[PDB]
Amino acid sequence: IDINRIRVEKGGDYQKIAESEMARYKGLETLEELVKVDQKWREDMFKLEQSKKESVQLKKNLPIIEKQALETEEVRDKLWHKIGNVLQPDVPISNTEDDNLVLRTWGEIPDIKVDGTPGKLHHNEIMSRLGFYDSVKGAELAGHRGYFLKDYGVIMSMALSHYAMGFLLKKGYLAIQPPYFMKRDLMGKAAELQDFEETLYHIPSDNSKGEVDSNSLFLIATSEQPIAAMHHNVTLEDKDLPIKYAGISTCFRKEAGAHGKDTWGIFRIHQFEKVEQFCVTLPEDSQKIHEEMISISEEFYQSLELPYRVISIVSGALNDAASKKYDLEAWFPGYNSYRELVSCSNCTDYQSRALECRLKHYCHFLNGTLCAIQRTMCCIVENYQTPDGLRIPKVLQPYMNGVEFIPFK
Ligand SMILES: Nc1ncnc2c1ncn2[C@@H]1O[C@H](COS(=O)(=O)NC(=O)[C@@H](N)CO)[C@@H](O)[C@H]1O
Ligand SMILES: [Mg+2]
Repeated sequence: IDINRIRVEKGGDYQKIAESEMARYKGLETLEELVKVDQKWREDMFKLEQSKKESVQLKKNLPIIEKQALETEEVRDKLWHKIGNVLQPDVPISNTEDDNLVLRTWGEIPDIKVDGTPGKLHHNEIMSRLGFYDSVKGAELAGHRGYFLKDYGVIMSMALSHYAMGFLLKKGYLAIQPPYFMKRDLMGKAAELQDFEETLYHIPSDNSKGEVDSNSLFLIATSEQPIAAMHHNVTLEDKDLPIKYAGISTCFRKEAGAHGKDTWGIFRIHQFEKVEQFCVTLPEDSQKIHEEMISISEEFYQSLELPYRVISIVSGALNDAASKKYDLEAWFPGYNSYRELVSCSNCTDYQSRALECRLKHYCHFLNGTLCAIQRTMCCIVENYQTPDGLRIPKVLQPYMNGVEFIPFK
């Protein structure tokens, strides 16, 4: 009796998905269909268990049950990807970003009142007056948002990368530079569906008529994607992990949904560098490591003396993989606001189950920005500006051969 009535256990999982999907403001539409296909998959699986282990020529009904079950097994698995990860209980339940929960704030806001004068400028106005970047000729060669890095733009970019990578290595992180493009089947298991339409550049195979074949390549939007897919069909023991990765790479993003938004300077671009945190933990250690990864990012920007605030993103705005995401918004005197510099998410076993990173039980994947070089430079520039030039943060001065100040060209 209770054996068949164990459907309470299966119905209890559908309840947790329903509560999370409602908090994501997804309307529980894809969920109601997944419940029906799951039963029909259980109906087809029970028929496929017709072992026939003992003059019946039923050997023709066996291929009919196998292929028909796979036709519904792929339809059922295609829906389990559209369902978002179950949110954690302390996630703000709201559909607008104006309800993002501010957790803590560090640093006093500077006295710069951006008005277009040399004493208070926007990041693009300072960097263009310092010969940092070239967007006129960069857009001529690569289209909108294209740019060159020049002079101390390259020097500060290299200095900030060394200080960022060294920051994680001193905390026991493992340095890693991944491939900058991935194949279709691997990228599909690491990136959301919206990433393909909005973000990922597509390099199709020759003579494929531009279609997405199995040999299609996609440039990485972050080192999170190749480092996550790096654990494909990998089993790890409790003695092997936790693993902390210090990823560094260039990032390619189409920004197709950010049309017209932030097009001056190098705040939002198609190509940028980023030093990344990626951690593989036990399910028990996931929440403890998530708070560690965000405090490491807090510590990094405290040493840059950039005021910031750490907020928790609302439920209706999260990606499908995040069970909870923390954002570090640093102070930009130009925009007179806090602007996003670091995202730190606890994805639990969303991608690891897709990638079959077994421990059925799976590992928990977490990712977090440490420093997006190009955008952090925009924040450094707006805070360390003077009417006579740019000041260099003390932590970066050793990496720049000792320079303390840069005058306007
Ligand atoms: N188009 C862009 N141009 C410049 N910097 C960007 C761009 N897109 C994102 N960034 C920077 O990169 C950070 C991380 O981007 S994210 O997609 O939000 N998060 C990730 O990629 C995670 N893997 C954590 O790093 C952002 O907070 C921002 O500082
Ligand atoms: Mg983000």
